[PDB]
Amino acid sequence: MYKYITILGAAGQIAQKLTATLLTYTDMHITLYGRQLKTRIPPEIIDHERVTVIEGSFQNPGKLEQAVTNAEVVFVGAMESGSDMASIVKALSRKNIRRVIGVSMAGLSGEFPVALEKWTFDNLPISYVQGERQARNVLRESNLNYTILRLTWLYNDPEKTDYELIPEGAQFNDAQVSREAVVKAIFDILHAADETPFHRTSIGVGEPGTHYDKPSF
Ligand SMILES: [Cl-]
Ligand SMILES: [Cl-]
Repeated sequence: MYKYITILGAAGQIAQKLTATLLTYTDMHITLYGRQLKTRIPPEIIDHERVTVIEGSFQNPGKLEQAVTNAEVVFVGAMESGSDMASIVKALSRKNIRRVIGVSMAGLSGEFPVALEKWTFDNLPISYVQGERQARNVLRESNLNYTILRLTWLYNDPEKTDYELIPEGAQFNDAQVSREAVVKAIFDILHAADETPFHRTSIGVGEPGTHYDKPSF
């Protein structure tokens, strides 16, 4: 049971959907951190008593530390940069924050089958992939109680909420997953009475039955 969550990268699509879900279905107090949030996130999200908005970048240690002070859990919406992750890990360290859920990309560990892997890496900038590797590495090298969610290709569909969790090392065959399904998985992890399965683990999140060579239309 967590009451106070800080969402880093709060303007991202999954982060905004998570925020709405937490406001609608929990009594959690939410702190949103990111650039220009009061302008980038809509009113139905930030105009709630249980929402606190703090504007700043990951290169703003003062504001970042403010945002995570007394957080019981921290959600990192984007693990795109080694430097940014190091700043995040340092801020958490200084504020004695232990629990972190972060979103990364599936495929970095060679877990996709051949066709899906080739399509994936021909459709992402190299710099994006490299930054994701570095961010992952920084978090894994920390002493945080982290859960990394390795997401396959994202799309939006309110009717598609099914997910499965793919353990580290297992072949990851799902070519897509909806952002709504990922949000349900995050919600479910936040509500896990026994956190053991998520303690310093890296878990794939995919839509069951999407064993394709590339994501669908
Ligand atoms: Cl953001
Ligand atoms: Cl997203």
